[PDB]
Amino acid sequence: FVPWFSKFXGRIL
Repeated sequence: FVPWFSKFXGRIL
């Protein structure tokens, strides 16, 4: 869900 989720939850793991 969401493009900014690749920075907010997809950028860590």
